[PDB]
This record gives sequence, structure tokens and C-alpha cells, in this order.
Amino acid sequence: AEIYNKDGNKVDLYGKAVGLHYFSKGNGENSYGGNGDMTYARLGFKGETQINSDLTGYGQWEYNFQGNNSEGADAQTGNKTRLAFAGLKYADVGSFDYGRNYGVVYDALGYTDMLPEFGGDTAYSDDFFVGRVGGVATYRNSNFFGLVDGLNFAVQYLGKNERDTARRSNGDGVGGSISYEYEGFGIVGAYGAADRTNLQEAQPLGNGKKAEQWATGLKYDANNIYLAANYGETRNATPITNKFTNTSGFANKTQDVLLVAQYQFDFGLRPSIAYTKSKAKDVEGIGDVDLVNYFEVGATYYFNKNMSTYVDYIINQIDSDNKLGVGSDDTVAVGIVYQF
Amino acid sequence: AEIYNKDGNKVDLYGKAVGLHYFSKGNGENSYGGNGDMTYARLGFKGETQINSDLTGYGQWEYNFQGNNSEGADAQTGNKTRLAFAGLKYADVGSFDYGRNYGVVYDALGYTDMLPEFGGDTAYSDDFFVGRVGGVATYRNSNFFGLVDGLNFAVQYLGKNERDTARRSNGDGVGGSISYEYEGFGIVGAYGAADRTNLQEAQPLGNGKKAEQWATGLKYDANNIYLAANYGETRNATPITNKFTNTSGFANKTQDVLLVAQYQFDFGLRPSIAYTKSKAKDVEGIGDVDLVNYFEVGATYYFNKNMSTYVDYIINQIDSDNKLGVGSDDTVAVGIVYQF
Amino acid sequence: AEIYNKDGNKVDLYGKAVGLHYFSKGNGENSYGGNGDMTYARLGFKGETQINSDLTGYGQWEYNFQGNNSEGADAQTGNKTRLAFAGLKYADVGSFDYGRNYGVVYDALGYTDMLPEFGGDTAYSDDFFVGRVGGVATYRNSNFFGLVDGLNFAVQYLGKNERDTARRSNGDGVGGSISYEYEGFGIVGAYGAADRTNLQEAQPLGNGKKAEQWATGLKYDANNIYLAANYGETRNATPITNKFTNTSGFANKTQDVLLVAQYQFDFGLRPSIAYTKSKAKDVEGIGDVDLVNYFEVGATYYFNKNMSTYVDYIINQIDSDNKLGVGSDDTVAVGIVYQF
Repeated sequence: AEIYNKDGNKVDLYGKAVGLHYFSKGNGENSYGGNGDMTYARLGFKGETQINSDLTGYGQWEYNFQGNNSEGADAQTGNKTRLAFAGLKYADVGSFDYGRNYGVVYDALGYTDMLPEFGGDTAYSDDFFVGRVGGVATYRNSNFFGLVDGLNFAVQYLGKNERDTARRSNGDGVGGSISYEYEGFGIVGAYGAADRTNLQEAQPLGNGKKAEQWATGLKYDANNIYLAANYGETRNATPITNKFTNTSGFANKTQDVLLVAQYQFDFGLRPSIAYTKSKAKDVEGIGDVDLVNYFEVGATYYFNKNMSTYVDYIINQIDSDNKLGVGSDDTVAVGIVYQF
Repeated sequence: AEIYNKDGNKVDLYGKAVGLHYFSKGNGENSYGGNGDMTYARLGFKGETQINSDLTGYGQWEYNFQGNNSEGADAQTGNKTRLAFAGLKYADVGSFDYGRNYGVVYDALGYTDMLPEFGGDTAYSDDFFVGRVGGVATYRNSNFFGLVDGLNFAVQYLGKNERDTARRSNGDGVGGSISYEYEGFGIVGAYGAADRTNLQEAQPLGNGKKAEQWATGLKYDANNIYLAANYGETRNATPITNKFTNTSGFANKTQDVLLVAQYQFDFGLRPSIAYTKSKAKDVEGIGDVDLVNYFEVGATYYFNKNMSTYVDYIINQIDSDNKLGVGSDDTVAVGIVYQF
Repeated sequence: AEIYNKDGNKVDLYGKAVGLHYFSKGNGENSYGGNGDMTYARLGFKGETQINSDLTGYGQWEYNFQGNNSEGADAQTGNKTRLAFAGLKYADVGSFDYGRNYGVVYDALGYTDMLPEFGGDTAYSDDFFVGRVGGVATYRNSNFFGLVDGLNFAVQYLGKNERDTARRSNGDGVGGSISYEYEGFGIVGAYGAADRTNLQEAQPLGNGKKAEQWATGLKYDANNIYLAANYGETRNATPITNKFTNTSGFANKTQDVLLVAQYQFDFGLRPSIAYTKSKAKDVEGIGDVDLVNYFEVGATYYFNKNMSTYVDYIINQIDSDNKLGVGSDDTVAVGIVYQF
């Protein structure tokens, strides 16, 4: 909701309150999504100022407040800043911003990241180029300088981030994306590679000095119809855990397939059908193991642009024999979301 | 302060800056409320959208930022999300919301929760039904479906919350409240019971598999006069600590009495008189021990609807011989509050 | 940006998104400011209500969200409440507020606290009177009761804060400031003394029972010209660390000199020249050691009141022979800031 707009500068203060609950058998420790209260809220602001006819300055910040914690010691569990950056758009030259933003390879994965609750399984956070990462400089260009309609590209530099964890770290890397959209249709290609930190190489799982992520997307968006499919692979980038030996690291190689089919009825119902399978290859010792595998049936009902509720149901195609210990149970999510 | 209102959707962004200080002798470790800076701030939003003539969608989030911490390691001590839920009101059918919200039994305790600073002693957080808890589904009904004026009831389901602490945990339980208000007068009854988690039963203090909380309230509200009294009891629900043996758990049985008398002068002074006594029964070993006991004299002065200051003074009726080690000293609170 | 203004009460919701990066050689552990992503955001609110013709109530809260953390365990590193207080202004009597606010001695140091990124080195947080501290009652007076133009003073009481750290603690103390400004010119004097806590005296570095901080400032502000100089000293107040023996405490005595020269060009460039030197005296064992010493060359470019970027470059005058281990390398900062 735009709360301010004077002197060529408008500030949009958005957010939302999401009452959420997960339903799975047992404690939910062996299920796909877990079990129990998952309530949370959002807050943030999109700022945009017109420096002049061609020049636009902008900034954004988005935080995540968990609502399923107590007010005691664990009050903080789950809270974090999701986005935080600032930049400039210029005429038909393109735009540039820096801070914590999405990785270029998400330009592709975004296509199937549409499910009511789950989905977008291969878009991990702080995982190089496939999700939200810190310290990325992103240049983007629309309509190839205004010369070609529907043709966009983007180049991105990922600063070295040597954190405490192997999972949340990353060396220096570059990446890019070319996407063309023409009348309901869109095709996207994204790729990126980066140095792995010492702590990352020192891990038992995963072998190499270089991380790679590429994904291509194809979608038809129009007429209340949303059809999208994603295919991508990774080298020493997807984080995995062997729950049996308590080993941590990265999967030498992964192949990812996301499929989504949704329809928006006029009275406000939007049923969703999705399939996701992410298999890892050459997992030292295990060999080939499925990390994610399921069919998704769900629907979101929009009372309007502010209110809505949804049921998201994951039919877990992982079996109890999973070599890494990936949960094999189903998970149903029920949500009731207000937002401004 | 309502910062937005367009298209049947209004967003209220509220909050406040409370400069606060506690005065007690010694460290304040043996006093009622402690001693030293207690400054803090609030932020939150009430969102409400009219889906149509009968249907209203709403959401809310409320956070607590402590201001008495340094900017070092302890920056986070005390911060937490207080509220976070979303729901729907429908015609004369009633309303329903889910998330972190107040427990039904607070419908009663709310009556005496009026003091300038302290009071509301038996409305603990994350304590089943008597305070703010996570993962509660609440159905409420006004004027018995619009058929009877001033007659409201509410049923509430409390989801299982197995946290790290015994104090902040809780099993599954149901609860409700019937309140009738007729012309300055109000009578309320609330009750709820829930399963105790294993960690809770594994505690040294408290014995049982079931937790119970009920409280009834009676109030006269009108003519600048506020008179209210609450009486309630609990089974294995009120959290207690034996400061001597460092034992923790719950009081098998408690009896609670809250009394409040306030008057609102026209020039903006509102003197407050209150009495609170909460005694525990059958405390394994100790027997009968007072958890809370004091007389309260205080006054809030409202410069207007945005500004105000207050002095709250607790005359602690607990003696130095308390078997559990409950502080026995007095505490005076001085506050200066801005809010929007 | 003022988002609300009705009934004599206006609420200003401000904030900013700062994409930031530090450039220094090596792991940035031996440099002046460090090395790597330094992105962060701000949020806060200034509230002001007119109780009447002479009376104004106000409140403020300002938080700091770091953007260079991951969304994992370290999500919280760096976040904190910077400001949180409320108060009243009255006619020509003066103003009074309480909470977490700036220390009086900052009234002086503020003069040179102007650099694009760094600078203001001797204005530490939670360090008695020279920076933001918790539990301070501040009385301020403008134009000596409206009797003398440009003559302001302020008296401040600092409540005892016995935290976990020696660095973040402080006993009871008083302080004040007299500043006179007449047509482009300003002269300021500030002083304060406070009791040191036991934990503070129990430290290896620093000796005494009393902490003292005084600083005087002289500035010319007008005509796009900003010239300012600060000189101050301290007794057992400036926190120092011996990186060799891993000793912590306070410098018995320090002498501080800040010099800043800036010019605001009309097209939006503001070049900045600054010199800072803070030397400690009588450091048990070491003797005289420089804590801070550098020349600063930088410039901020303002696209307008909302957008801007800057390069801040510190030419570190500390040498590799520093007896305390103070970083000796240079640091360049590049920033792109949106704000509302």
C-alpha cells in the first residue's frame, strides 16, 4: 500500500499477516514440510524517486517476523532480513542495484515458484545464484536498450561471503540471464559460477573448487492460464545432508525439473497442479539420490487483493528408503492471509 | 494512526515510545518489578478489508522492541512478536482467526488488566489460555448471532506447541468464554483445558496430565468510573520457581483475585487503586505459598490521546519469609509515553 | 517522510536502504574499517503532538537492520535499537525526554561527525556521554529561555547500567553542554562524569573510580561551506583492546582531535576532507598509543533529497608498529543510498 507520494518520491509500505498450519503424521520430522503452527508476518518498503525524466532512484527492504515462537528465549528463531538494496534506472541504458537481492538464476526458477505455499524447492537462500544472497551487484536491461521488445538480459557479480557456516558461504562469482517474452509466452536462460570457500571445500560431501548453477524456463502466461516448466543443473552448489552419518556439504551434481499448471477462475478460485523432482548425482558413497520429489495439488481462494486463504497438499514421491534420509511423508498446509 | 484507506481496505500503522524507569531498593533482585531503565517501543499494524457487505478480512502484527539494551551482544534481549494473525468476520455468523493471539480466558482477566504499568499478574504469556499464545484458532460471536444484544461467546482450539522450554510449551486443548454486557455492566466467564507436554510433566514442580484455567469477571464501566474484579483458579498451569532449590514447574492449584478501581477526571488525571493476590496450593513440599500479593496506588495523566505519563506504585504484601523466594520489596514505576 | 498529520499530531515514518561495500587488502582484519559487504537498512518514527500552544509531546524510535547477514543462524548479527525515547517541549521553559538517546557530550562531537561513511571515531555507543546510551534523562533549553538568541544549554543524568559487558556498562553520572551559534558560526562545550561499575574497574586496562568526558567544538556552517574542528579528552572512558595479550578495558587518558572540511556544489557534489587523531595516554604498560589516526578524502553525490552515492577513502596514518594492534591498513567505502 502506497502510503506516501510527494515531490516525485513515492514510498510503498507493504506487509502481511499469514496464519499458517502444517499437517503431517507423527512429529512431522519425517514429513515433507513438517508439522504444526507456521504463522508469520512480513514488513517492508519499496521506495522510488524520480531524479528526472530518465533517472529513477529506488531502495527496498523486506523483513520476516515469525509468529510461531514464544516470547521467551526463542523469540528470534526464524526472523531475518530477506531483501535490502538500492539502485538506479536510467532511460534505455538499464538499471543497477547493490545489496541483498535475488540471484540471476532465479530469473529462471521464478517461473515455477508459484505454488500456494511450497514449491520453488531449488531456489535456496544464501545458495549462490538460485535464491536471495548478500552482496550482489545486479545490472539489468529492458528491451535490449529499448531496441528490441520483450528481450531482457542481466549480468550479476556475487561478492565473497565467508560466513561461519559452509551452507551460507560463497566465493566470488559472475552470472547472467537472457529472457524473451512475446505475447503470453516467455523463455528464460540463466547461468552463474563462483569460487567455493575453504570451509565449503573442507566439507565431507561435495568435491570441487567451482560452483555452477544454470536453469532454463518456459512459460505461458495469459487468459487466466499459467503453465510453466523449469529445467536446471548444478555443480557443487546444492546443499545436502546425510541424516544417517550426520554429514554435510554439497551435491557434486544435480538435475532439477519443475512443472506448474494453474488456472484463475473469475469468482476467485485458483487451483494449482505441480510436479517437482530434484535428483543429486555422484553423492560420494550414496551415488544417485532424490532430494525432492512430489506431486502438488492445491488451490488459493482470493476474496480480493488483500485477503485470501489456501490449501496446499504435497503428495511426497520420496520413499522410506531414501539414502540421505529425506522425509518421505506428505504435508498439507492451510493458510489464511491478510496483506496490504 | 490510520495511514492508508482506499478501495475498502484500511491499514492502521500504530506504535509507541515508552521512556520507563523502575525504582526499588538494592539491585532490585528482591523487589516486585525490578530496578532500572525499562524503556521500550512498540510497532504494529491492524489491517482490515471489506470483501463485501457482510465479509471482512483482517490481519494484525505487533512487535516489541526493547530500548534498555546496549547495541552490543545483548541487543536482542526482550524483543519478540506479540501478535500475528489473520481472519474473517461474516454478517451475524461470527468471526474466525488463526495465529498468535490472546487466549480465551483472557476475555475475563482483561477486566482488571488496567493498571498504569503493572497488574494483570495472572495473564502470563505462552501459558495456555490466560495470555498471548501461538497457534490458536479463535471463533467469536457477537450478540448471539445478532439475536441477543450484549451477549458474546467464543470457542478456541490451542495447537500443540512443544518448545525447548517447559515454561513455554503446551499440548492440545479447547476453551471458551461467554460474556454479557448491559449498560455500563459486564459479566464474563472463561474456561479452558489442555494436555501438558512430556517436558512439562518431567518437571519437579506440578503433577498431572491436564492443565485447567478458568476465570470470571465482573465490571462496571461508565461515567468516568471503572470498577472491575476477577476471580479464577488453575490446575497445573501457573508457572512457578523455587528460588532456593532452583526447581521449576507448575503450581498444582492456584486461586487468583484481582480488584481494580479507577476514575477518569476531565482535565486528564486518572487515579488507580488495585489489589492483587494469587496464591498457589499444594506446591509439592511448600504447601500453600503466595505468588503475588500487593496493593497498587497509581495515576496516569493524559495530555491527550497521543501523550501521557504515569506513576505506578506497588505496595508489596509479600513478606521476606516467602517459601518460594518471591521478591518482597516495593517497586515504583515512572513512565512518559508517546504513541500514534 | 511524514505519513500522518491530523488533530495536531504528525507521525514521520523514515528509513533507508544503504547498499554498502568496504575495500581493503587481505581479510580486512588489519585494515581501518574492514572488508566486504556492509549493506544495511534503517527504520524509525518521529512522533510529535501539540498538546496546546506551548506544550509539545514527542516520541522517537530508530532501529538498524543489517543486510549483510545470511538468513541462517547469524541473521541477527548487528541489529539493534539505536534510539527510543519520549518527552515534552514547553514554551520557553525548555524540553525534557527520557530513554535511549544521545549523550550530552555528543552535542560537541556532532560537529565533525560529518564524513560520508566513517569519521566521528570518538563517539562510541554505550560509552557514557559521547554516544547513544540507555536510560538518560535530558533537559534542554533554547535561547536561554527565549531571552538570548543562539544560546543553548543542556543538563543530563545518566542512569546506572550494569550489563554483562564491561564495555557496555556505566554507573551514575551527570553532564551538560553550552553551545552558542551566531550567523554561520557555532561554538560548543560539553562535559560529563560518571561512576564506573565494579566490572569496569575489575578490568586489566584502565584505573580509577570515575569516568570523564569533555569536548569542545568550533564550526562555520554557511554558504555551501562546512568547516568544523573538535578537541576533547577522557579519563577512564575510551574503551581499548590490546590485541596481543587479549586484554580489555579503558584508556586512563585520551586526547582527541577531529577536523572536517566540506563544500556543497550546486549540481550535487559534496567533496569532503577530514583528519582524525585520537591518542591514549598512560596505557598501563604501553604508555602512549594512537587509537585512531588518518586523513580522509571522500565525496557524496546527491541526486536529490532521497537518492545519493558516495566514496569514502581513509588514508590510515597508523603504522604497523602499533602497540595495541590497531589496524594499519587503508579502507575505501562505496555506498549507494536510498531514503525516505
